Amino acid sequence: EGMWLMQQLGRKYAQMKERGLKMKEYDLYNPNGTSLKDAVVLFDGGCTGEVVSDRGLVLTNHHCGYDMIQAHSTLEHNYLENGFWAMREADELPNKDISVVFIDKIEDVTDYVKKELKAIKDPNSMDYLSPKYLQKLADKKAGKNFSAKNPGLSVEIKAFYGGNLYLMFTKKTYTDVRLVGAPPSSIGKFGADTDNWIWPRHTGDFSIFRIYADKNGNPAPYSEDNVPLKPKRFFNISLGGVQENDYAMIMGFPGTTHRYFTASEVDEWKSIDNDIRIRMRDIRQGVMLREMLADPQIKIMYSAKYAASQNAYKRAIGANWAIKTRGLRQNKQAMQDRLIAWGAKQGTPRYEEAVHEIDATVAKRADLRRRYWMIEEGIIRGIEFARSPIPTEDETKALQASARKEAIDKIRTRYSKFANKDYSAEVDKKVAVAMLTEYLKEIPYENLPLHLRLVKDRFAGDVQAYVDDIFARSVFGSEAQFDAFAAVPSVEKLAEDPMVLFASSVFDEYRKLYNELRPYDDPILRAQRTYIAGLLEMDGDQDQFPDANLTLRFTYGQVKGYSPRDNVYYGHQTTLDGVMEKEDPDNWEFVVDPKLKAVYERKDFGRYADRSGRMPVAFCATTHTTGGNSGSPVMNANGELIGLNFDRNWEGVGGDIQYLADYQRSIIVDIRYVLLVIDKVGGCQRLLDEMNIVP
Amino acid sequence: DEGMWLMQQLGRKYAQMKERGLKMKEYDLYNPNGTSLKDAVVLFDGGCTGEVVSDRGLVLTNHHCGYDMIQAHSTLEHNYLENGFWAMREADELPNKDISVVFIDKIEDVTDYVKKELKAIKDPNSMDYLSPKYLQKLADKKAGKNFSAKNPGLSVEIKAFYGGNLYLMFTKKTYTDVRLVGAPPSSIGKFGADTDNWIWPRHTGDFSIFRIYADKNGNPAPYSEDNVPLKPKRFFNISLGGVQENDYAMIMGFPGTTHRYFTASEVDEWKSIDNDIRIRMRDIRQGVMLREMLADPQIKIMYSAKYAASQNAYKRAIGANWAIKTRGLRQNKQAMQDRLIAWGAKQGTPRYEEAVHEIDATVAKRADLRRRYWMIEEGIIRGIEFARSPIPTEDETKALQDASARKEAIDKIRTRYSKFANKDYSAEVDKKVAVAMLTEYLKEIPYENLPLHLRLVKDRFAGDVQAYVDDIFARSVFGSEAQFDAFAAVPSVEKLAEDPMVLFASSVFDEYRKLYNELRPYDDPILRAQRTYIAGLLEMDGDQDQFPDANLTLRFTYGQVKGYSPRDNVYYGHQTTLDGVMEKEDPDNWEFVVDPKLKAVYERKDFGRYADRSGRMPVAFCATTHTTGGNSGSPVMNANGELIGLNFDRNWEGVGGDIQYLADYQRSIIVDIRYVLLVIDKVGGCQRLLDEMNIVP
Ligand SMILES: CC1(S(=O)(=O)N2CCC=C(F)C2)CC1
Ligand SMILES: CC1(S(=O)(=O)N2CCC=C(F)C2)CC1
Ligand SMILES: [Cl-]
Ligand SMILES: [Cl-]
Ligand SMILES: [Cl-]
Repeated sequence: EGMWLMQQLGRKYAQMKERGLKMKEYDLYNPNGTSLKDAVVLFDGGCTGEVVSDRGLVLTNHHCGYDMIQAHSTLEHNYLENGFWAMREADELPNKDISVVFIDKIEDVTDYVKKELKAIKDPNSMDYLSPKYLQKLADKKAGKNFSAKNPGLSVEIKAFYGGNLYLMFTKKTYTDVRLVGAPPSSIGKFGADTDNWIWPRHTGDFSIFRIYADKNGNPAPYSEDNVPLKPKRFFNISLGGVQENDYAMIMGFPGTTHRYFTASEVDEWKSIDNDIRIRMRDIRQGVMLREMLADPQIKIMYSAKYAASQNAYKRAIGANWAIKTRGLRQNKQAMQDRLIAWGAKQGTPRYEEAVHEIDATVAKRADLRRRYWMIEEGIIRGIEFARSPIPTEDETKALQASARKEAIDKIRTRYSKFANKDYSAEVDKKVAVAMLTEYLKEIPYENLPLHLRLVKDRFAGDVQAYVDDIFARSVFGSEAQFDAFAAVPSVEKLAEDPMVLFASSVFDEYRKLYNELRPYDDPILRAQRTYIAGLLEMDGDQDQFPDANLTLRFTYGQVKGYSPRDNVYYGHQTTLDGVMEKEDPDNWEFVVDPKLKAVYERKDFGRYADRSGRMPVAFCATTHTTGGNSGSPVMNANGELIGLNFDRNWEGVGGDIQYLADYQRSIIVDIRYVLLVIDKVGGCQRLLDEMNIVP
Repeated sequence: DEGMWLMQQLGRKYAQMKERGLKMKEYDLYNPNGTSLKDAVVLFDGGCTGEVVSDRGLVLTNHHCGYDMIQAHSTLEHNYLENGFWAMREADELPNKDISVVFIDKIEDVTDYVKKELKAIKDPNSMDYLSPKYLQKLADKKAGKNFSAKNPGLSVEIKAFYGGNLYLMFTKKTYTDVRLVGAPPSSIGKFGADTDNWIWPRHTGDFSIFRIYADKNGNPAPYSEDNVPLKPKRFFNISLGGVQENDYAMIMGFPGTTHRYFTASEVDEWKSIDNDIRIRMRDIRQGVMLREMLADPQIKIMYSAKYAASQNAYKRAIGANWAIKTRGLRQNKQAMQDRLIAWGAKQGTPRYEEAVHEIDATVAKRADLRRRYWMIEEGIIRGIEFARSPIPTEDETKALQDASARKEAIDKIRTRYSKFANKDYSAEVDKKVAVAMLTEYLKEIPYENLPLHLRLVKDRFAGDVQAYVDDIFARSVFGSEAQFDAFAAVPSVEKLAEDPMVLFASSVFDEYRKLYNELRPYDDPILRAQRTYIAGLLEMDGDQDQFPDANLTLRFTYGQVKGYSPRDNVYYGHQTTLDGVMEKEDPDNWEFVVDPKLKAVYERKDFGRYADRSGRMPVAFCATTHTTGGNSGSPVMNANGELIGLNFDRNWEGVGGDIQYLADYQRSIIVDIRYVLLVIDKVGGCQRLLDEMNIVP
């Protein structure tokens, strides 16, 4: 059920041992010595990775190394669709703007931070959560010249439990991380968008990198003279596999959770955040689908935007299903009622007062938050011409010297980015007409962005006429209209431009709403400090984990399937047979790599097939993961790598508020399938040879 | 494979059924010379199956089986289709016009009789051995002089089995006063609606209740206010013990058609002509309908039923093609014929290999014609609504070219025009469907093979299908109401003879009939060769593990209550529960609305004796029994012959089961009798129905 601090391993070890953990406590996490924790990395600031060899070889997800695979892909060498397999270390490709972070040391600095905070004076100061304040405290504790005296190292203090616990992290950052291997996109992204958040899953979501360092193993930026890093710890790869009920554990960097949400925050998340996103994205996607189906060129241009909009749309449907069916609201209400009853018995009213504060803040910001999500989903992300060019003060105070020509070239560059190869003005007019019709129905005249008042005032409520007029009269309505403006540019024309007035107007309202809503975050945050303090003083930091905050956590559970609906069971493991079942050569998402199809046909599975002779692909577990856990190592009872976490099922997206024991599963790619692809698809024996594989 | 057996075959199957869990005595299930459970099975309304469940002629069948009767008694005041119907006294049970219930009184093997009569051969190619007229003349000869008058209510029928190698005479008792007694609301009776059609897991309460009425002596009689409920020879006991995984289950019913003795060439043809054309043309048709229904809520109202009707056989063809592709249907037919050919060679009898060769040669020879037939049938005859636009008859045309019969001909044409262009017909949607359907048709069928009017696309319109379709509506008398009324005011035969829509409709129907008439002669050689082929198969392996094709006659099937794995890592269990209904609830979707009385029963856990050991309320179960169309409403029996459910469907992974049964995929979808009795009790409040049934603990 939790994403536990490394400090909490001692207090959990007995339960983990009872659940099947066989390895020694300090072999997994040692606060003053080398442990498995030392083989886990924060890959590129978002994902998780793991060192799997004495030469700094790193495994992470395909979707984690995707941008690096794309940056090295050309028409001649398409590594994104064909995969990449460096046959020698010298062929491994460097990547600009990449990093891996090791968590060298972690220390509890709560009493230190709390004593330093006593000098605040203002009781409403948000410095207790300030990265700038906490960094000044971190520097004070580590030393004046710490990073110079210890090169490659850095320190960081973070708040936990709403400001009730502080930890200082000593981090080692490496920035020369080279691409080593990757399967074709047909394996690394088999499900593509259709199987996103879906279990059963048949995706071989992996990519291989290598950490490079100076001659002494110290961090260094890219240099042709850099040598592979020899790390203090790396994972052994297990080929024993997984069985139903086997103990499994994960270490990674989960980003965010909302485990201490009040019932009023769950109602708000449902009725504002989720309902608006679901409603507006359904209108948007519905118009895009009609147009993509009727024009193959519109399908080419809008496919990525349609898919990108569907991602959080699906997430919201999954989250709303949990709120409706799993009693998320009720369990938060039972949590706060229990604390309020305990606080009454103790004579301490501050907990009930803190919950009341959160409820009152949520109730007070309701109309503003609704208006914010309405403009964000409806216009800011719903209508493409909302992001059309807005002339800067420097650009207008240049049009009215040959600085007119420089201003027009800056505006033209922005206009070409807006109206690009994938932009259709006709599709955008249709999307805007349906999105604005819904927006104008939900937001009243007095609350409208100033230009949208023209729908009622100038166009007699004709949204189609208003949108037609924007394009017919705007200098950004067509290339010919822009070139006619660029030939005779007047600031007066730009000041009255219907598209510029629309774009400026909707961005004014969006910022006015954001700035009005920001002050409401602080009272909730301060009240959460008292609320979480109350929950911990009552039931303890034992069965209630601190919210995820992009810091190193461990989670444990078992390899186990689940029943999604009545009379249906999804088992714990997928096989290569499921990939072949899903094959569709006329659907880009489900095309099967010919080399992999041949391996399956010839049953050339080597030492990677299971006891039944079937080739495993992926498995699922009752571990508690969220975003940030992509690429996380999955370990055996002995701490051996059995897979890489790459997703979680949709029935568990509400797991960031309330973990769902009977539905929530981590979707992991089986390490045996990883090695099978490296071996039989990539032919990269050198990678297999440098890993320590156990029978 | 795992058959639909003749009642005659129960004797030689009994030992296997007993070993599979059957506990009842052989003759208690079927006895040719006495009362048996077979006597409680009926052919409900000529298509479905039913079963007598009380000593007062109460009958259970499916909701989709009694649907037309429930609809005929429904008005905007007493809507029985939407709210259900529960007659609180026998006098309140509603009579139904044109309904029937057929009992199978006796069944007799008349093979030697028919085969001896057939020896009086005028031609060895005579198809009389399969002729309903010929076999009826033989049936009447055996039964006697005016049998129907001497034995009222009774009738006799001879049917061919095993391709003409076995004949059975059936003595049938027909009752035509069958009254509606009870029915759940449509929200239960068709819970899945079209979404869950052919789907397992399934949560549908597919049942309806009727009653057989007869004269004072229990003899068949048409509706009369003086008719009294039938006291039957035999009725089923209802079991409340339920079902468990692996339990023995059996069904009796009237499966309609199977193709178990198809050659590999017939499976290839079924796939590449029948199924591929139906899939291709229906996808074009449905695609255009969907775009129009989504853009106009009034077009959704008008085209919803046509869209759903087209999707039905479309989905079935997708499921059938999946089995051909994944379950080795072709290969198993090839292995069947290769094995017979090898055995025939060893015996010195070449007639079996010659018979298979005949079938293959006929299939290869009719390929282009059959492709052209399915192309015009799926593409135009079904695909385009103005293909069924009015065509003036020879006598209608004649009446227009000097009497008061001109106004009679115009009123007949107007009546047909109003039926074509009705409240659900949109000329704009039809022009769009026709433009896409004809574009595909013209791409597949060459100029020399086109219906004569479709040649105008190339000749007169320079290949512009949109212009050709636009011209048909712009110039036709049936293109709009105003165009028709202008014709009706000044009707000339010359105008009708040149009408572009009339010429299109006539032209496509000419080609459709020319193709049908050319293809008909090819059925006979295949049929005659199948007589030799099935004779060989039976002489080689026996009528023991190869059942005769279904032909709308009484059959039994047995298996077990068992689920299956549809795909990797997914298991569908053997039983659905009331929780699955509540999980599927969607108040803003007519298909998944949950009846308020039922939702509260679930909330209250008011399940009585109808819940399982764990306290869960069962809804439906599935079994490895071999069923097909005609088996809707079939009784499902226990090891003891007690009613445990009613068959109402089969899963799509098993639609290829009519050619080859699929042990690991094919399941009969049955509504649990405990859920039937729960709905009668807690939703209908009809205690009198529960009281007249014999329910066992
Ligand atoms: C809309 C759904 S989905 O498309 O299955 N979806 C999958 C991806 C993520 C989710 F959260 C949900 C039925 C719930
Ligand atoms: C995509 C499919 S289907 O075509 O909707 N299916 C529906 C039920 C009847 C069938 F025969 C097939 C599931 C296979
Ligand atoms: Cl290291
Ligand atoms: Cl012979
Ligand atoms: Cl099978």
